[PDB]
Amino acid sequence: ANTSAHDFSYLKFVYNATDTSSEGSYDYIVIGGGTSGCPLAATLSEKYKVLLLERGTIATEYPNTLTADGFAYNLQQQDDGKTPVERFVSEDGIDNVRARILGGTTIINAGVYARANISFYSQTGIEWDLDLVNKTYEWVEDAIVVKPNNQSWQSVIGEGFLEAGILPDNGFSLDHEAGTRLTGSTFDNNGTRHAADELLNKGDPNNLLVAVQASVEKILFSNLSAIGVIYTDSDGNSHQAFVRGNGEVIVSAGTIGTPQLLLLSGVGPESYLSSLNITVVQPNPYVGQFVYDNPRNFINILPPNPIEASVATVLGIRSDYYQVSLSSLPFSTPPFSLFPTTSYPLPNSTFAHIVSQVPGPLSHGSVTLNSSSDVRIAPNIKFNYYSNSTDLANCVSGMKKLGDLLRTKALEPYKARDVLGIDGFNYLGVPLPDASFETFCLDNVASYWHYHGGSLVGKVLDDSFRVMGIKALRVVDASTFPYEPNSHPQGFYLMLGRYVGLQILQERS
Ligand SMILES: Cc1cc2nc3c(=O)[nH]c(=O)nc-3n(C[C@H](O)[C@H](O)[C@H](O)COP(=O)(O)OP(=O)(O)OC[C@H]3O[C@@H](n4cnc5c(N)ncnc54)[C@H](O)[C@@H]3O)c2cc1C
Ligand SMILES: *[C@@H]1O[C@H](CO)[C@@H](O[C@@H]2O[C@H](CO)[C@@H](O)[C@H](O)[C@H]2NC(C)=O)[C@H](O)[C@H]1NC(C)=O
Ligand SMILES: *[C@@H]1O[C@H](CO)[C@@H](O[C@@H]2O[C@H](CO)[C@@H](O)[C@H](O)[C@H]2NC(C)=O)[C@H](O)[C@H]1NC(C)=O
Ligand SMILES: *[C@@H]1O[C@H](CO)[C@@H](O)[C@H](O)[C@H]1NC(C)=O
Ligand SMILES: *[C@@H]1O[C@H](CO)[C@@H](O)[C@H](O)[C@H]1NC(C)=O
Ligand SMILES: *[C@@H]1O[C@H](CO)[C@@H](O)[C@H](O)[C@H]1NC(C)=O
Ligand SMILES: OCc1ccccc1
Repeated sequence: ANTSAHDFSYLKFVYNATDTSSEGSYDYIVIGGGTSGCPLAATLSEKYKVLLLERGTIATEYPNTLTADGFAYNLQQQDDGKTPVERFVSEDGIDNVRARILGGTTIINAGVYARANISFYSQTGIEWDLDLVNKTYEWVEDAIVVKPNNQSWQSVIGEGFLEAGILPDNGFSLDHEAGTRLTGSTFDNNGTRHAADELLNKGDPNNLLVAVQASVEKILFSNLSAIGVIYTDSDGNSHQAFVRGNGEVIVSAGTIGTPQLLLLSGVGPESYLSSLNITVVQPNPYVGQFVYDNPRNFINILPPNPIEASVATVLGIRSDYYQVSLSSLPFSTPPFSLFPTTSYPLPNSTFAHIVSQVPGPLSHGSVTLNSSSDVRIAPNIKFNYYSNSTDLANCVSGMKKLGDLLRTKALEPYKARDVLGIDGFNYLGVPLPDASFETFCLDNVASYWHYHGGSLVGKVLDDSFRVMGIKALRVVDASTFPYEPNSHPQGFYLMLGRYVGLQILQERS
């Protein structure tokens, strides 16, 4: 793609759920207009009538989502129930965020684009059409992805990774490969955000109807088949929508949304649903189970001279750790989730946020219901950070190479004092301390935001993403896989939306 404004042509078929029919009928119903939901609804609309339902509002109502400068603002903003960012604290005690807006998480993310690790396709066991996967990537890339310009700090970090030994230089590539590279960005060179909601423009306007502020409460069932959905609007009125012959309901509500909805619909572990007075429709002990979040571990350096704020574009990739940095302006209001707690020091000037990601992870928790009736009340979530010791070992290696990174001649001009050690840097929060690095990771863990699981392929779904037992029901979002496709997963899930959509249209033909 090239540099342009955010395309809002799709708004002609966007309605508030208050202005939709009491009893609707469509060929396909997609729940959650997010990273996978938006391309899925658009792909299916090329031949059949599609309803896309979204609990959040349209992005124009919150303009700071549409720029690179306003990334922190959305996290800084108070969660009133209507805002595009929803705040939650996991049972682990770590602050986190999720999207509540048309376009989904792509509207509020750091904008880093990357294609999946090629080994991911083979290790899943699913028989992927590799040629179609690549064409789908190109389809996403020609719409919302650009080659980023040179950024002073990002180029410093890129030069630092190579000096630290993360080899080789891959140059500009979208592929998740070992070494250092400039990757793709969904922020354009003009600073305009380009997200999943723009892929709705690529679907047929006569077939697709998008309903914002549509709080999907329950999936309806009748051999067991999914017949439709119940969703409530701004006014509180219940609506019903149903699928036609050979049509399907697909759940794209996310890692948190999808398992919560499935459990509310009576699809989950038997004894658990019975303990909540929910009529069990389909027993499956894996709904809400196996929920993962990759650990973020970080250091903040405060350079003596001001540095230009930048979007994350240059990645340092190894098998056991994924590394990147983001330079930011200072703030008096803390951006929620960026740091694990609100009890955290505020930056006095422009700072560099330098992070490392643990692959997997092998540590897992669950999504469980807090309310047995209301979908608007957020479910309980636990990740069990570093419950597995291999994840802690992978952090140790990552902190060591971040240590190596600070020792580079590339990052040398950003030291406050001209001293041999890395204490020459000024730090916001906790600096780098073999047993000493274990404690640093356990105490100063943040969420990388790349959480996945809850409705796994091979546990809840088959190899074609259909929920086991139930006919005419599928799940396409981040809840589907137990491990990461790459360091930054949006690119995979944007592709996955169209991919499954194209597979469904193949079946019908
Ligand atoms: C702050 C942040 C920064 C990130 N940075 C990057 C990055 O730089 N690069 C990258 O590749 N990835 C990044 N990620 C991770 C990545 O964006 C997500 O893992 C991914 O987009 C999840 O997509 P999804 O489709 O599964 O869920 P979403 O995109 O969230 O889609 C789900 C949609 O369903 C809606 N919904 C939920 N329940 C219901 C319901 N009952 N009825 C109707 N609608 C419902 C939600 O409001 C949401 O809009 C970031 C994530 C966060 C939070
Ligand atoms: C360059 O950046 C600016 C700001 O991101 C864009 O200005 C927006 O333009 C649309 C109409 O095209 C308006 O609805 C918005 O209100 C503008 N935003 C702001 C913050 O002023 C501009 O479109 C971008 N241009 C290109 C070619 O990418
Ligand atoms: C911004 O805040 C940091 C917070 O610590 C200050 O960094 C310290 O600076 C002194 C020298 O003035 C060092 O002896 C300390 O070791 C630094 N602390 C850490 C944790 O690294 C920094 O000085 C502040 N900025 C300004 C301009 O005063
Ligand atoms: C798919 O894309 C990757 C790079 O993204 C390339 O190396 C590979 O050869 C492609 N495969 C096919 C089957 O087109
Ligand atoms: C890609 O995935 C494989 C497992 O399928 C893993 O061993 C490898 O480390 C990954 N590559 C990178 C560069 O992370
Ligand atoms: C970590 O996960 C692996 C999965 O292969 C498993 O063998 C082991 O039980 C876990 N280890 C710990 C220490 O929890
Ligand atoms: O993934 C890039 C990133 C990491 C941490 C904070 C902001 C952006």
